[PDB]
Amino acid sequence: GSSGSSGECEVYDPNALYCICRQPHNNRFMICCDRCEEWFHGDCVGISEARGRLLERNGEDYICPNCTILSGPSSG
Ligand SMILES: [Zn+2]
Ligand SMILES: [Zn+2]
Repeated sequence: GSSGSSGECEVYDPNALYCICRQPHNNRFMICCDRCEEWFHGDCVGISEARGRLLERNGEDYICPNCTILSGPSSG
């Protein structure tokens, strides 16, 4: 049977999971990874509010842990 529900969008929706902790975007600090290109919470991924803030202004490429944890740096 025809299935599809494309209506209003919000964070409240519990079905919306981003961070690895399976939690909605809350006040918690969030950053945009480059490896997995996913949304996570600083505290969760360790990255502190400040640690990330700089990565922006400075111009550094943040790399969540869950990513590196898998494999080391480039070049195997
Ligand atoms: Zn989280
Ligand atoms: Zn990542």
